[PDB]
Amino acid sequence: SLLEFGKMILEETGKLAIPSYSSYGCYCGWGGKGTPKDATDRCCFVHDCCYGNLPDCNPKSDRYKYKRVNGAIVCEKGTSCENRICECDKAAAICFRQNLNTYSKKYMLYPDFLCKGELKC
Ligand SMILES: CN1[C@@H]2CC[C@H]1C[C@H](OC(=O)[C@H](CO)c1ccccc1)C2
Repeated sequence: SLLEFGKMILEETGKLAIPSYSSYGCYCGWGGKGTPKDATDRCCFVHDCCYGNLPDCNPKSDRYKYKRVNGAIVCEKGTSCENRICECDKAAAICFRQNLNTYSKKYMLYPDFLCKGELKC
């Protein structure tokens, strides 16, 4: 679920999902179009594609379970949708962590008109 993803993001990065990642660049928090602005935005692009691989799943609301094995995220078995959603979220949280070194506040609340063009998954 979105709330679980937000908790995972905070655990991983030390940043609150809202507002650090809810309106960032062209793909974080609201998706759509444009060339991703930087590595963090590319994490969101891929996360959006990942959810897009699951047409008949409901990532915003469906809850999954996971544990930590030392720092590693381990998705625990639930329904097939839950397992796949968890793997999408885990990857995005790791990606955000890997790209904190280039996170830029200038991309928070990024305006929609600066995001044009389709980028295929
Ligand atoms: C799980 N749902 C999909 C359709 C709305 C959502 C979120 C999707 O893509 C996103 O993760 C983005 C954030 O990057 C998002 C946009 C708008 C609302 C919630 C999430 C796929």
